[PDB]
Amino acid sequence: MEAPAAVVTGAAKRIGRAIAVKLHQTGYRVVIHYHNSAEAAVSLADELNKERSNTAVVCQADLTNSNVLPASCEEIINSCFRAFGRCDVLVNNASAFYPTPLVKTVETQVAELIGTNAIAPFLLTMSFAQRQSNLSIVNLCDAMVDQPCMAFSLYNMGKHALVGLTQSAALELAPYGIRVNGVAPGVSLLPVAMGEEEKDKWRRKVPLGRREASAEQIADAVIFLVSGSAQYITGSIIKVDGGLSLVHA
Amino acid sequence: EAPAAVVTGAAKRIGRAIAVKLHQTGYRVVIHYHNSAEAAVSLADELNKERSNTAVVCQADLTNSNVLPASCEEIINSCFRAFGRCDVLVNNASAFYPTPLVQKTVETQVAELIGTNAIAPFLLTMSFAQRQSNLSIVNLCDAMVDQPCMAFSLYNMGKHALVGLTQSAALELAPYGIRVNGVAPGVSLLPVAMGEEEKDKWRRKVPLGRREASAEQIADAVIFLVSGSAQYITGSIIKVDGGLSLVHA
Amino acid sequence: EAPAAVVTGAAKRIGRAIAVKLHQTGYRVVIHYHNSAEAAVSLADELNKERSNTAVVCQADLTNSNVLPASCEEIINSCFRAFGRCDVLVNNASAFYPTPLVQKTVETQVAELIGTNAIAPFLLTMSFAQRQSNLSIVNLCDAMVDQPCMAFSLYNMGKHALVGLTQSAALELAPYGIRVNGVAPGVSKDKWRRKVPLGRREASAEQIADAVIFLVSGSAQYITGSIIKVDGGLSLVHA
Amino acid sequence: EAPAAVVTGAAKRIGRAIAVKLHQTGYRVVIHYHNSAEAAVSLADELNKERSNTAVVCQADLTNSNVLPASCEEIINSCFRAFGRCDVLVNNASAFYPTPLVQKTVETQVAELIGTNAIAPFLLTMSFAQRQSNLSIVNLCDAMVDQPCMAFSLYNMGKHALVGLTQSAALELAPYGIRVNGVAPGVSLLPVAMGEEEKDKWRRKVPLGRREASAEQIADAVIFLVSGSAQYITGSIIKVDGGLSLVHA
Ligand SMILES: NC(=O)c1ccc[n+]([C@@H]2O[C@H](COP(=O)([O-])OP(=O)(O)OC[C@H]3O[C@@H](n4cnc5c(N)ncnc54)[C@H](OP(=O)(O)O)[C@@H]3O)[C@@H](O)[C@H]2O)c1
Ligand SMILES: NC(=O)c1ccc[n+]([C@@H]2O[C@H](COP(=O)([O-])OP(=O)(O)OC[C@H]3O[C@@H](n4cnc5c(N)ncnc54)[C@H](OP(=O)(O)O)[C@@H]3O)[C@@H](O)[C@H]2O)c1
Ligand SMILES: NC(=O)c1ccc[n+]([C@@H]2O[C@H](COP(=O)([O-])OP(=O)(O)OC[C@H]3O[C@@H](n4cnc5c(N)ncnc54)[C@H](OP(=O)(O)O)[C@@H]3O)[C@@H](O)[C@H]2O)c1
Ligand SMILES: NC(=O)c1ccc[n+]([C@@H]2O[C@H](COP(=O)([O-])OP(=O)(O)OC[C@H]3O[C@@H](n4cnc5c(N)ncnc54)[C@H](OP(=O)(O)O)[C@@H]3O)[C@@H](O)[C@H]2O)c1
Ligand SMILES: Nc1nc(N)c2c(n1)[nH]c1ccc(O)cc12
Ligand SMILES: Nc1nc(N)c2c(n1)[nH]c1ccc(O)cc12
Ligand SMILES: Nc1nc(N)c2c(n1)[nH]c1ccc(O)cc12
Ligand SMILES: Nc1nc(N)c2c(n1)[nH]c1ccc(O)cc12
Repeated sequence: MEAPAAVVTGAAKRIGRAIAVKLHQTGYRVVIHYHNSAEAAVSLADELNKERSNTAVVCQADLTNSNVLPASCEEIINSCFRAFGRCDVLVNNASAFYPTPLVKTVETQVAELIGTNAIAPFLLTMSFAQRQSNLSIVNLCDAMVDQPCMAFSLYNMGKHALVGLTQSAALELAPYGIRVNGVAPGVSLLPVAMGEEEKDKWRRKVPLGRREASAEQIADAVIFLVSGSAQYITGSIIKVDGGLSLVHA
Repeated sequence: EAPAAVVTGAAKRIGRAIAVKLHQTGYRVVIHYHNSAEAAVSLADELNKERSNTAVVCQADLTNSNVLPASCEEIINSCFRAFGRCDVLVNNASAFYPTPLVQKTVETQVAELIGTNAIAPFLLTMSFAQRQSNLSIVNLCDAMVDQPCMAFSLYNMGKHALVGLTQSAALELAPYGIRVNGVAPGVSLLPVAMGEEEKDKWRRKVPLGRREASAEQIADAVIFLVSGSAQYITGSIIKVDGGLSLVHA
Repeated sequence: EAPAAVVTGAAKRIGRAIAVKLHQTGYRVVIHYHNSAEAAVSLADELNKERSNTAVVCQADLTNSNVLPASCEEIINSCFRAFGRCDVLVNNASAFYPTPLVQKTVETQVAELIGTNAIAPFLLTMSFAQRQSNLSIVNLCDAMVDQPCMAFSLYNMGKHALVGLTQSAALELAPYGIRVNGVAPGVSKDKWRRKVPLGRREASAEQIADAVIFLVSGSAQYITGSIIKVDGGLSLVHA
Repeated sequence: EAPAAVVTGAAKRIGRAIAVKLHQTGYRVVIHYHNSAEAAVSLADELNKERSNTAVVCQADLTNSNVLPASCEEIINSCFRAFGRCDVLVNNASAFYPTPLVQKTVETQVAELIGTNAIAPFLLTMSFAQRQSNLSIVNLCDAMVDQPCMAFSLYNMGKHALVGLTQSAALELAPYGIRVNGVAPGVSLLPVAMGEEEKDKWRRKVPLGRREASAEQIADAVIFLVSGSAQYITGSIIKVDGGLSLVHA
């Protein structure tokens, strides 16, 4: 009852998994939210519960925008209170990412890219605050939102909307002692299936070490922002990009 | 011979001033409106009295829905039907009201605030580009996006998403010769519902003249960005705020 | 009658295009120069042939030193002595060269880069404001200030300082009806041209000058503390 | 062997807090000071009583002059003379006073405000890099540089120049494995000269707790940036402002 509890969206794999593991290692009980990756979510929960019993549960939800998304987001937050009796930390990590050229239906693309990257964060933030000591929300942003990838307008719109949520929610929730911050990766984990020749093109752009961030390096910034060492920090977005965003064309 | 412009939410206030000033510059205009049919028709009558066959109205709800892409395609189609071309799109229409995080359905609020401020601009941008010189798009942004109104999360999210669209569409549409820029008012025409005491509180905050922007002052920056004097400007957002965004708390 | 403008570094390139376009708009102009006397006088001769006694030149070193305040007071005073008024100040003069962090003295580089790009604009702003119907200052900024050229630390510091001055001066001078804004060129090598999204159009000094003309016009009377990027979209392009 | 840090302006207030927290983390420290000799020596004595031979003082004026490069080289050299290495540089020393545009010589004000806030950090960064594992530089910026205090032009110019240095130095020193970041306080320790009524005016503006940052809160963000938990972070500026910069006029 004395261990704090965290919800991490899109926690089965990659960066969300690293966040969930590092929160667990810091002493949090975790809700591992997932959409399609059930086997991976359950494997992570079983690993964490082997390390300390009754410290991890999974929660499935589609975070695409729809008439039912508010209820789904309320139920993710409720899953943390039902398992652990509290919810101290929300990490909005789940995200759709694919091109939408201006030149799936376009409204499905809107629902997926704006829903996962912005509306679901907003509704999870409402539900988190309504249900409420070091409370905080961390949003996974994008260091490159001002130099965006060609043909990613909806993704980019969603990530800019998430900056606006981070700022608006930081201002409105400060009186409740809820801090709201972001972590903005540059290039972190690349797709397994991406050719090494294409991965290397991206790695060579990064000033600091000519490599992508590990998931753990992203998670380290999340751990800092939820810690007692960040008690005066709200409305801040920490770039974890190895200097990538400083590199001109 | 005369270029043509679409102005969304053009029946009243800033959109009306933009439509008038484009018309005075030589443009044929589509006056888009949602509810303000009498004002839209009155404006078209006034512009047509000055030069015949230079203004038409087009009704559309720009709330997000599965038919919003068709409504946006229809607005651009209405410009081609009336005038045989579409040179300028001004994304001005916008919903604005509070959406507190702590306590219309929330999904209707998402649809209205994110639809009008961000998704409709995106879909109008797609339709504008697909249907294609001095081609340009001007998005009406908000100079106060980083110092937002308490309890305006969804509005602020939509205006941040509009910044993202302005940048992403500038990058992607540059090869087609379409420039995409923004105009960011601070306090301009104050809400019709606001009491006089509250209006004077906001006026006194503005360094340059202790007054709100006129609609015509906002329209002047739109006129610059669509002109031949801006043909190397794309992805830029011009604040028209009298210095308000420079004022600390 | 006619308003008057000071343009620093006005003998060549962007300053010259700004001076010509202000003159064409109906301003009388002070053409400031440091080393380019022949070019400054050639420009003044071209403008005075169009309208008599509407252009003068003014020599000043804008390197920071013990005398830079007096030099900046003289540039503003030159406008008031020639024309009886000073409505517009365009801070265009700039030094540009690399200053690597790892291996002219470095303090000479500070005096040139920080002096010309930031301190002279500050002192000219003070002198302009102290001597005071559509009054404004336009600072020539840099669209790539947040994605800087490798080994250009002092240049980049000076251009960031000039953003700070634009904002601080906009705030402090708004009560005097003086607007303060910036224009931020991108590129004004074929390598650089190929990266520009609007690169089908040639970058020109006239395009920068067009943004300056907008900002000093009545069409910008509510605009202060704004920096207009004129970069063809270059600052949007990722590495 | 213990790493070593230089902290400028470290005799009192935030610089002392940074020196203390670096010492508690296991660094040997150079306590730079200008006028505060008694406070600097009293701090070095306290740190040396905790662990012998872990703190020294170094006096220097960081006003700009033709000698400033030699002074900055000497500060870095004092860390190597004492400790055999120099792992961290914290640029904290800063002059802060108004310089009204409309009415010390102005050139003295330039030398002090631009010297301490920008040129000395630049020259110390050059000396730090030239003299060269987890190497990093942390610059103390200002969260309110875009909403500045009235009549502080030179101070604001100096802090904007420091942001430029942070980004330029991050790009250029990344290949040498030197990270360069910033910490941007909003309101922390209020000026000693300020009356309680004026201090309370500022405190009431801060969303998160209606109070200024403690010196330790600022030092916490510095400790994070120099730590292994920030190995991929360079060119980032962490606001530590309690949401103050999000508050509109
Ligand atoms: N990787 C990078 O280089 C990078 C760069 C910049 C920003 N970021 C940001 O960092 C965060 C993590 O990145 P990442 O690469 O680890 O993410 P990712 O692998 O692309 O996606 C994370 C998870 O999001 C969940 N998700 C996707 N669509 C969803 C939906 N409709 N409903 C619910 N959940 C859904 C998925 O869960 P299931 O697998 O369970 O279906 C997926 O595993 C994201 O916010 C991303 O934008 C990453
Ligand atoms: N006024 C300011 O101080 C200020 C400040 C910052 C930014 N801005 C921006 O500048 C632009 C103009 O501002 P304004 O105050 O003139 O705007 P406004 O009066 O609030 O709204 C403009 C028009 O938007 C239309 N609109 C609202 N909901 C809509 C929907 N669901 N579908 C279609 N149209 C809809 C309305 O058309 P009908 O009347 O026909 O229904 C309305 O007349 C907006 O983008 C605004 O965000 C304004
Ligand atoms: N060119 C670009 O692509 C570009 C890009 C970004 C920003 N900008 C900005 O746009 C503005 C104009 O650019 P530009 O390329 O036309 O500038 P420029 O040719 O490099 O220099 C303009 C003038 O500055 C004056 N100047 C230089 N050092 C001086 C000193 N110590 N004292 C007095 N005057 C001095 C010179 O006048 P004299 O010849 O009389 O000695 C010079 O002709 C600058 O502020 C620049 O930073 C330009
Ligand atoms: N306090 C805040 O609320 C706040 C807000 C925003 C940003 N910051 C930034 O955070 C840092 C620490 O702030 P603070 O309030 O603790 O600073 P501070 O007390 O105003 O100044 C720190 C030290 O700077 C040194 N300094 C001043 N002029 C100098 C010179 N000419 N040569 C060498 N050193 C000089 C002084 O050393 P001596 O005492 O030995 O003479 C002084 O103790 C500063 O960079 C500041 O700009 C602070
Ligand atoms: N959800 C999600 N997944 C990703 N793989 C990226 C992403 N968001 N943003 C990215 C930006 C750059 C990149 O290389 C990858 C990503
Ligand atoms: N559609 C729309 N209408 C408004 N009246 C404002 C708006 N957007 N943004 C505003 C920001 C400030 C303000 O005083 C008013 C507004
Ligand atoms: N005074 C001055 N002169 C220049 N040529 C540039 C400059 N400032 N900034 C530049 C940025 C890019 C570039 O290609 C050129 C410049
Ligand atoms: N060197 C220095 N000392 C200070 N006391 C402040 C400062 N810089 N910046 C500040 C910004 C706000 C404030 O209340 C105080 C300060």
